[PDB]
Amino acid sequence: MGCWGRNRGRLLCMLALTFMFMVLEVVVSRVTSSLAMLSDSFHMLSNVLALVVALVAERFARRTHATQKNTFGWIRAEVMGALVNAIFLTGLCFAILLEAIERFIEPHEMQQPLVVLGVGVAGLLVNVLGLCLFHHHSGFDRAGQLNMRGVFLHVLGNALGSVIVVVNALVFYFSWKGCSEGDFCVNPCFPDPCKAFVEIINSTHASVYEAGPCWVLYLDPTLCVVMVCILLYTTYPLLKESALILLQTVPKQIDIRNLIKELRNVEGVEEVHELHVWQLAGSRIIATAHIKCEDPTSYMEVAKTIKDVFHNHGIHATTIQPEFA
Amino acid sequence: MGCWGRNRGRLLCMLALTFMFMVLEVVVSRVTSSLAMLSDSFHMLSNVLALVVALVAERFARRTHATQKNTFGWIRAEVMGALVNAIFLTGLCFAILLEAIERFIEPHEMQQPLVVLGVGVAGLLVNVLGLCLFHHHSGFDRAGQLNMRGVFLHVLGNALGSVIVVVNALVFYFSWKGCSEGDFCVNPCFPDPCKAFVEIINSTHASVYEAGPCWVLYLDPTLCVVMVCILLYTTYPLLKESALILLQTVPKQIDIRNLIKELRNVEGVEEVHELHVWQLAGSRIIATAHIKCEDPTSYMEVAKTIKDVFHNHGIHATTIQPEFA
Repeated sequence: MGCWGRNRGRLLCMLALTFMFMVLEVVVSRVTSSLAMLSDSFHMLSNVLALVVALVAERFARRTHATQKNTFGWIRAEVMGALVNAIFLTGLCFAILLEAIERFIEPHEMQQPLVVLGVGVAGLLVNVLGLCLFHHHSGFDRAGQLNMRGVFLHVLGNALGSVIVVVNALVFYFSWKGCSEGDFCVNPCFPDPCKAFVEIINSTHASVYEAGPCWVLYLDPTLCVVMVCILLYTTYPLLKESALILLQTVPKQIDIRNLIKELRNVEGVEEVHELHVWQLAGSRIIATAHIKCEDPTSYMEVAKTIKDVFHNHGIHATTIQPEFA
Repeated sequence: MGCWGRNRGRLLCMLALTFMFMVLEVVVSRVTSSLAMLSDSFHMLSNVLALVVALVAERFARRTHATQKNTFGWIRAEVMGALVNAIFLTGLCFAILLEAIERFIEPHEMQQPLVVLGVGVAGLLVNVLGLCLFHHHSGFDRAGQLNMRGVFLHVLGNALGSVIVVVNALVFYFSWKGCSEGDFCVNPCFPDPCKAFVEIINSTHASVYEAGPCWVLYLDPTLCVVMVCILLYTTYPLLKESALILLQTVPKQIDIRNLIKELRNVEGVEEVHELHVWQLAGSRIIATAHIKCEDPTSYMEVAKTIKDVFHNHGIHATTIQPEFA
């Protein structure tokens, strides 16, 4: 109903900020005519696409009635709306790690500090508005909470790509001697493109710049490996929980060796075969079994006891087949 | 057992070719000392990662016995081994479309034809060895066939990234005048980095090269949009089939309105509620229901008729609950 809301507008104000800050990063990158922020104004186009996947899936997870197309309802839509955002992220912390290994073998000089720093700090205070509207991880059942942990990592992934930038734009502005047009800046780090044009005149004398320090150029790719080893540690408890539900694994709360034992202790029941337990979404566990009873008349209270021994483990969707003989 | 095999070695010879052709694209890109094939020898590192996902999933889909961790077996492992390869591909036909829109706003000249062409044609005859070992789409139930349609598109995705290269390396070698060191090549397409160094002497006379044609530089990014609109048409029938199984949709073969009608026509059965049908993997469909019968003694032949009316739609995993009264 607002920002302080109900999982619908709170994903929707944030698409109304990423879409406007991507405008503010294109307008600045045409007025100053620098074409190196067009490679960072497409950095927040992988954060508009990853807020539509969590917004389409939230529109379908409200149809829990028995459709003719799905007999359970679309309540497992928001379990794999969080499997997609944790595979679209792991295939994005792989394109960072390959782009930040090309900068090792040939470096790249940032040209305009105090304009990059005028957008890095001005973008760090948008992605520390995502990380504060996502309470239960904003320090002031698990069906939709599992979805908005997929778009918590697409905001933690971009409030760490605006601390690499701000710690980079300060090192260049406070320590880099640079190379203006002429007067002995040889760049003995970087391969100089104007190589066959400095041979005309050894100009005046020893006017040594030598581009200042050399270790500075390898600081934007050293930090894009410490950023990658943090997201591939934080996204692994999401890629395990919401992808063992879809494989229909027995939930962690439930042990099989104390259900098949307790079904055989009920009087009248001889044995139990073909027992299945899976988890639909969150705390809705569904269980079925076969039972070979003996008396075809007393199957009115013996079903009440078997319904109870599933009731004392928290599972309610029961179905049993009395194979009479 | 060999290449002509059993889904195990046939995925495994191809990882023993992509790993060796990535060696042949690094050795050439250090002897000629060109650092522009290191950006294409990491093009086949998204085709070693996408042949391990289909090889880990194939090792787990052979455990169809009832584990204590999964009561159904790991037979749905190779249904989402093909959901990952069709989301790792769609998040890779998105990084192409953003890298081939930076080349529109500033072009980029290829430097060495007849070495790129010596690797493009030499890599087109590796990815038309993937597209011929993948019969049922190599023109000379659906459980594992759904997996090796995920790594058919990671080979069709790289036998179309070696026809862009070979149609590009022929246009430069047959039509590009180039710009050698000196003698009036102004590049009136490309922003010339040696701009303040040509002002020394208007050298001899009108010796016009002007870098030859201008439309040639926009031919490697025109074709990486016709390549993207083909993979996002071919991968959509895979991303729909193997992601409506995991949401437990009623299969396309089965209509609900001719099962709940036919259960009520069986004598003795009064009505039917709580009917569920989903698909485990391939042609294994599982169905459960509740039935309010009337006679607690005649539940020995009425179950045989209800087992038949599910048998005449191809589904066999049945479980029914007679709610006697």
